[PDB]
Amino acid sequence: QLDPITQAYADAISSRPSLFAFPLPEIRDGYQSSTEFTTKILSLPVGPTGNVTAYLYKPVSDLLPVIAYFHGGGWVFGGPKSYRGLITNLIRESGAAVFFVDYTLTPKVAYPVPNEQCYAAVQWLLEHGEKLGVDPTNMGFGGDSAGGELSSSVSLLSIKRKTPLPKFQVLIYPATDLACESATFKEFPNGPGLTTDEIRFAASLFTPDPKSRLEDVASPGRASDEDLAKFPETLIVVAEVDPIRQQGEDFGRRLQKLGVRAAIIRVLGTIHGFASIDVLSEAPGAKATIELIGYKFKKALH
Amino acid sequence: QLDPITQAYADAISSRPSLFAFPLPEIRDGYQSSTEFTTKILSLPVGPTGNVTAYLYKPVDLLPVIAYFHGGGWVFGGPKSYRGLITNLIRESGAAVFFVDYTLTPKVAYPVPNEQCYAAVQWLLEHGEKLGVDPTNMGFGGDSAGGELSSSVSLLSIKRKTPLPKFQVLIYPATDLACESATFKEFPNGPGLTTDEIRFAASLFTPDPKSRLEDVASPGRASDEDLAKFPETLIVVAEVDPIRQQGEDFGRRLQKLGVRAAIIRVLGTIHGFASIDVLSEAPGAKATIELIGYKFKKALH
Ligand SMILES: COCCOCCOCCOc1ccc(C(C)(C)CC(C)(C)C)cc1
Repeated sequence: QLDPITQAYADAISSRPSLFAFPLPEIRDGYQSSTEFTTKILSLPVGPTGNVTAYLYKPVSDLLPVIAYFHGGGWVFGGPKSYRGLITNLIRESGAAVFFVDYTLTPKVAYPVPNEQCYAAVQWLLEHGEKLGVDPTNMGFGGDSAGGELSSSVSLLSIKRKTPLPKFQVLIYPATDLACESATFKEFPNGPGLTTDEIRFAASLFTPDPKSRLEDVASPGRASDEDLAKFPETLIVVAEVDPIRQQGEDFGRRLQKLGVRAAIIRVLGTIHGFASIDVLSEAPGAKATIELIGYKFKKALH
Repeated sequence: QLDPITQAYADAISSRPSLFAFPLPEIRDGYQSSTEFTTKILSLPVGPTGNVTAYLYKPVDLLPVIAYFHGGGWVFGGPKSYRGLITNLIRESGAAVFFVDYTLTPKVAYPVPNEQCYAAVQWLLEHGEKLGVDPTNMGFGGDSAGGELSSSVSLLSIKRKTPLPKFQVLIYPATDLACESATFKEFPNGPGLTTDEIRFAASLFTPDPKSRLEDVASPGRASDEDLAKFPETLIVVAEVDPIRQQGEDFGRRLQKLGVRAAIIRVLGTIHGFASIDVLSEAPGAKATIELIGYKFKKALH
């Protein structure tokens, strides 16, 4: 069922204790190990905590299109280092700038603070982007896993507050419903790459109050028909062997029914994380869909 | 379950009788109704009938070239009905397309279309350079019945030790003409392609069920040793499609045998989405059509 490269990776980490457990490391972001880009480090004096860290990445040589990217890692891990591979791929394929939001990780904060940090950073980009050489009117959203929850959350908050939506949104195996368990939870309870236990752990740090999980801002899969019908055109990519697979597909079908242009693609033989884990990302299906994502940002953002 | 555009297409034709029935339409290929590429009509003195017609399309040193084998149940299709997909492929891939206009059933039957396609490829390999294309940078593409033909030509290349393409794309392919698979039961008349249409096509192409067991007819049933030598392959499949299982199983089989094989399922769409003009503009269809072209572009150099 799994392709050899993905199977080899799964075998190599079956031996590893899960990192989603106490005590948490104090380093939450690190490198996993040809396209060049510039980096501007931004401390934005905005949002619930008074600061949001953002990195603006631009390809080398009028206004560049820009992808606001919200990284995954279960709201506990990740940052510019661990996502360097995906950011590079996005920049190589899309030709766009990447606005990478380095929001505060759990449990230093909890829902809805990372959501509002991401939302506030986007509002800043909208106002000041032109001065950094990007075109805020040509904006994409991207997010993977927990970042997919954040991407769709920020979209929903934009709809609620009547602030600009991106032209195009990509959700990669997104978490869309933190409250309910879906069919694939049962099908792949610890099926490699992501286990039901890791999911519960991440959800307990990000939304310690289970009642929070029912809110549409936490779980955009539970948003109203009226709000979701206003979503930007969206591409959803899911891994086949993945407890969280059902959430993305159901969310996409829901967008389709409501008249949003939404494409949904299932990649066979791969697992959660294939877009950001270097080893997984070189397998045929993963590699193909990663360049599709970048290619589709290139086509949508002009 | 289907996206609005695809659902509307399915509804608009739900009252129409299947075209896979007698009497057959007298036109077997027509426009669904070029300035982006040139067209050269080639009469190749090859194959069991002594002729194979091929169209060489070139976009605006040597061009990469995609040998394309069209679908239509072996009974229908040709350059006219595939004008939209070919146009898309050329735009997105930037490659030339060698479109094999093989003889349709039942004027001929298996294995003549297979052998026509194989022989047209051998001609391209020998003469491509003088046509301004690079035979060492070749792709295979095929949809549905054409996916049977594409994987059949690959299998024949291996058996006969002739050059393989660098990259192969199978779009909702038929890979096994002998067996009914799980999705036959799940979508027996699920729109776009029905189980009756499947058995109808097979009755003209392979009237003798024993032919269907042959690996050349059904590459999904080829030996491990042959399949392990397949070129790098991307398989794209529609979700609501009786034949969905065949493409997915074939890909899993290539993956296990150590061939680099990607398999992608497009949700909310049906058989034929890559060549039917209306279906091809829906989000999922459109994305995967550009994916296909885009990956030919990246693979062919
Ligand atoms: C009159 O002009 C019509 C020609 O265009 C129709 C064909 O193009 C769309 C593809 O439709 C099909 C439908 C069925 C099939 C077959 C029957 C080959 C599927 C199979 C082998 C799984 C039975 C192939 C293509």
